[PDB]
Amino acid sequence: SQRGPTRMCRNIYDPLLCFKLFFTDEIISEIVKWTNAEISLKRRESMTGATFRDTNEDEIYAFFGILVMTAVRKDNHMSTDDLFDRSLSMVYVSVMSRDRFDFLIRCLRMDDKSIRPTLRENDVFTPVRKIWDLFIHQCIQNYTPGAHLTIDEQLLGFRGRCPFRMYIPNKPSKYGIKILMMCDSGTKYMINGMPYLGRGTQTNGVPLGEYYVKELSKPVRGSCRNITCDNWFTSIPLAKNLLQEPYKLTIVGTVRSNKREIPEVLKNSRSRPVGTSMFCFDGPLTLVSYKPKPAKMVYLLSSCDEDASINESTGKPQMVMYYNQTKGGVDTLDQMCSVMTCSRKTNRWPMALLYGMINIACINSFIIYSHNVSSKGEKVQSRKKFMRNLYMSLTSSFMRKRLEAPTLKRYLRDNISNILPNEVPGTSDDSTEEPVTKKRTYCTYCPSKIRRKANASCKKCKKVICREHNIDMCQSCF
Amino acid sequence: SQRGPTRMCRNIYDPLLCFKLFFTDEIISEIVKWTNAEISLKRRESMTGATFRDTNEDEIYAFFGILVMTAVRKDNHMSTDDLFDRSLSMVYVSVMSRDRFDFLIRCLRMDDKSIRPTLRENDVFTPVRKIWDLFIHQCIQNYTPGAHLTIDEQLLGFRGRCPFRMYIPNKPSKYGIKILMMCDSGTKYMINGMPYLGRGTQTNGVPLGEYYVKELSKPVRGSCRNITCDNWFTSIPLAKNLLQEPYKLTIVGTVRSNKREIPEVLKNSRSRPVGTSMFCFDGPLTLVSYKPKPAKMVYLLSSCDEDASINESTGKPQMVMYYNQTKGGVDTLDQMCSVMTCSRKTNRWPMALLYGMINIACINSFIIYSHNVSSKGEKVQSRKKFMRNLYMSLTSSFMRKRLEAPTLKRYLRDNISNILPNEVPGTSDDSTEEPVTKKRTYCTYCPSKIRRKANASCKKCKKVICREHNIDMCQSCF
DNA sequence: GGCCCTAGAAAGATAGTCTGCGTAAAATTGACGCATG
DNA sequence: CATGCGTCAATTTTACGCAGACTATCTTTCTAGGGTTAAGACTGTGC
DNA sequence: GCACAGTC
DNA sequence: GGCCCTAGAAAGATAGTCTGCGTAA
DNA sequence: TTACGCAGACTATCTTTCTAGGGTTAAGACTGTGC
DNA sequence: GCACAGTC
Ligand SMILES: [Ca+2]
Ligand SMILES: [Ca+2]
Ligand SMILES: [Ca+2]
Ligand SMILES: [Ca+2]
Ligand SMILES: [Zn+2]
Ligand SMILES: [Zn+2]
Ligand SMILES: [Zn+2]
Ligand SMILES: [Zn+2]
Repeated sequence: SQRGPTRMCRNIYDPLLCFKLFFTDEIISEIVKWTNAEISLKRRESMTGATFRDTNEDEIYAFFGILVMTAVRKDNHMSTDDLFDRSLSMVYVSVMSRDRFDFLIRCLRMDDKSIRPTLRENDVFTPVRKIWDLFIHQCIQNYTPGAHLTIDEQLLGFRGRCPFRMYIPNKPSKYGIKILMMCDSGTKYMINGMPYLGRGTQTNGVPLGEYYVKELSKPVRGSCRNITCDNWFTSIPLAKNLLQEPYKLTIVGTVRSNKREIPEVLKNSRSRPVGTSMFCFDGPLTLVSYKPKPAKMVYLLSSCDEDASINESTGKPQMVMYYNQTKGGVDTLDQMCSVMTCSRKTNRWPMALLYGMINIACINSFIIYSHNVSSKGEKVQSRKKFMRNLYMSLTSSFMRKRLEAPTLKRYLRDNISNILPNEVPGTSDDSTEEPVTKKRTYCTYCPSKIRRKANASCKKCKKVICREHNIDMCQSCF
Repeated sequence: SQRGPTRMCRNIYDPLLCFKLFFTDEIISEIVKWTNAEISLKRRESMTGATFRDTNEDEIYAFFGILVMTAVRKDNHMSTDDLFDRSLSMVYVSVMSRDRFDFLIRCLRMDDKSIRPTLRENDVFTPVRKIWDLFIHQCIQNYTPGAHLTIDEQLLGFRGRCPFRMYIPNKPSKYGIKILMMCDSGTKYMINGMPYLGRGTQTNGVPLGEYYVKELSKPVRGSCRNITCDNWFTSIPLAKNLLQEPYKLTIVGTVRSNKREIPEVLKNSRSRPVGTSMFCFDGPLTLVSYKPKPAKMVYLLSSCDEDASINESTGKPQMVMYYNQTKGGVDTLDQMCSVMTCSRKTNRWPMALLYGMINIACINSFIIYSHNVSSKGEKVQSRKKFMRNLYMSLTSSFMRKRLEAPTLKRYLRDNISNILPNEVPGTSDDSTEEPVTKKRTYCTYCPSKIRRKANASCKKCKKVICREHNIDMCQSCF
């Protein structure tokens, strides 16, 4: 059935359309509506001004563009009051002011507060639920997974208050929001996923290991693909349940040594030499264990990947070798995210989810992009370049309108005019001059607060001056 | 004797000098001459050019300036081939090119290769050692310690080859060079420290826990201070043997539950109600244990002469309260370092040590600086501004000389000219005479038929002129 | 609502700076005729 | 042609009122992040 | 029949 | 060198561009 | 009063190693209790 | 008188 982006999004060769595939217009439109609803409350009558207006689609895309660049650079835990510090960079200030950015980041909302009282008792995830579901839906519809899938967990660090955040001791960040997800091995496309949501998890009888494998697998349950799992999800009853009609999937993964189903023959005695392995069968399933170290034993379960052999080049059972090759399907995605991620400090947990969705979209967008382009036969650029182009495609239309203000400073105006593509169908000069070519109004060496107009410029440095200081040439020129 | 900078570094209000106190000429001179020795071995006749040149002190300081800014901007990754990408920023570009930076950093050496081969069987740390000892020496000499000191260890991440590389679980970074360290409490000034250097460390009878506390505390050995330390070091024989003619220091810290030092009355945790505590006296010193949780007990040792009882505001024994306040003296230093660290990927372990020394010099310089400024009675700026000022003080002389080349591009010339604080005219205080009095009264460039009043005096020749002929400057002046 | 601890960033507000435009007083400054040589 | 005096309404240069948009910097609240006596949630076995 | 200690 | 895996930066080298001074048309 | 060589510094981009970083069967090195 | 398994 092949692997790759589906027919619907196949002939796309640029980073913005590949991004819109995951976000869509419905998500951006919902963000704009609810954000405005919130902004309208946080506007006491002292706040009338440019920085405290409302939002639209162009601004939200530009905002995302800033988050995309934030991920490219490592400035994601850097103060916003430094990011927008001119002289270090004109990259962020050219899109919007630091105050507009701060106001908006505090006001983005993904839901309708008026209906919370009928949702919150049943769904602790309410404030991000509509967006999450639309997002995951897009992910599934844009791509056809290959032969092997990997299921594992991802933690979005977040130490603020959150009803379902949980501690995990062995992670880089230990106290955030747990998300379970499925990715295809070898490509790292995120296919599916869902929040853990604490102690809700209303499974019925089914333990969580099995429950989540069966739910995450839903899109692909009608055909045969493999599943690589952790020991949190791998078990004997799951290996057998997945082979019943409603699922055609099979499973490979390690198991815990304390499970009841493992025979004593595969347990670690001290008479068993180091480096040996043994196989036994539980019917259709093959259970294998081996001891790489004098006091350590590892167990693996493999269902449809049947038969048994040892790879003489390493001495390892072939089943573990297979496992080692597919087990990285989900953590590789996380590794790509930690290298290029935009996740900022915040005291509102639904933002943790929004930042996570932006990072996932950037990876999935890249995968589709890369695939479509290499299929066409053109060279594919790295993620770093994809992201730089994504930045411009998301912010250019906003910067273009920002320029309409007759009073948009000068240095902002000059930088925007030389950042934009200038993809104008037929633009040309009339007399070698730029289409704006305006002189500054005020005197270079005078305080701006006095608004003293400059009627002349310095021949030797082309600066605007007032007669009180100079007329033909400036005092700084000589 | 109080706490604070010593007599020699008592009145420094300039950040650059505060930095130089921990490097001095001996470290810079050794680095630059050994680096030149290395550069000459990396040349090929085909490489003759401006990039592959010998270093000098100004470049080395500028180079450290880049590393200081690197820490401010968190550019500890970020390929240098991106950091020096004009249009994102000119902050590094204006100091040196990316290829000069890559060549220079690659060639830095802190030692003499012709001597090393006869030193290496005795000291595995040879390639760093000379600089290291100079560095620590200055760290000890400046800044008198306070009444509370803390001893713990820090790990310099490094996964490359290193003979004494250590793996430590439960860390931010699993592998690296372990540094034993002593820091002042309250003010996190790094006083002393030393590499672990492998299992070959030779001690005589004394365990390492005990050994390191005695060596780290040497410079304060004859004064009474209260050392707070981890359970890797805390023990009865350490506590008993630090209150003798030599060594007059006390120890406070947690202990392991398996030491046969702890009586069975404390080593219980079964009949004891949760939240209660018990303690006893062994002699000069005391041991307390308490049971914060129904399945967990903690033991603490104090060799201070005290019975501090229980703090009623929490119910915790006062020894615990004390411990919690001073235990953070070393890890807080590591936290400050990781928030603004200058470190880069490298395959040469001595660089890991150099990067470590840069971060410590930056924090210790800040502490001396902060102290002197608040003592004077002036406001102290945060570390972020301190680092920005340090950057300019280290890179300015270099940039000033870089401008000497007639061919130093145009954008480099302009970005450098507008960042240098002293790029000013030799401006006078006043001007004795310009209009003079009434020399002509008519324009000397005007016909007798016009009799135009001369409304101006030539700026550079004081001639009687009409603005039409001589705008401000005369035609004979320019 | 959520283990001890810290440094420093977001949360949230207030006072100030950099750009454009328009009009009216102020600011000249460029001819205007009366002499000398 | 080179100078000289005292006159004016053209010219130009301020002064500042009509704002709009963006920015530096302050205090207070509270996450990000090191650290271990310290944090969840799960499965499967002893009393 | 409970609540008890071992791993993500 | 010294667990499994990957993605992407640093090693390390090559070919090319932006800048002024001396040549005159 | 505008073009061309010549030499000096800086710049983009390529391919081959091999560390930063994510895991979990996996990584040290010290201290005190098993035969 | 030797070899093993618990915490940074
Ligand atoms: Ca702000
Ligand atoms: Ca896992
Ligand atoms: Ca390079
Ligand atoms: Ca410690
Ligand atoms: Zn002026
Ligand atoms: Zn000028
Ligand atoms: Zn004239
Ligand atoms: Zn003149």
